[PDB]
Amino acid sequence: KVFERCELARTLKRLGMDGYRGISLANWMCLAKWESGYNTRATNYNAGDRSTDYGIFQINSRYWCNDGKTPGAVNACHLSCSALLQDNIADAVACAKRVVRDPQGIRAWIAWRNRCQNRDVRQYVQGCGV
Repeated sequence: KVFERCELARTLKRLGMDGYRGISLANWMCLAKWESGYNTRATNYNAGDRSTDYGIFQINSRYWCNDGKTPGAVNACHLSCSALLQDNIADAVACAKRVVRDPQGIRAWIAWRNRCQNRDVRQYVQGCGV
């Protein structure tokens, strides 16, 4: 499923993301935007370390979800990576929350640093009623 901007904003808000561990909705929207273009089926294989990024938040197989094919990987969100490829984002949201509970917080995603950190991310939630 490829979400439309405001549709995703409300979907994330209903799921408890607005201010989760101090992270605004606009930040989560900027993250999903640059990670997958709001596409729940987005995937990216990393040939160098044999891991894969799954879903709308592009969560990595090495530490967060299990796909059975990543060397010495763990499954911190205790989910099948397949759960991160559903149209329904509840599981991906729970896993995204699991990721930010770590010390780095939203900074866990280097793309957030590159395109969202210290940026005007207002435009992502404007007019979405959130």
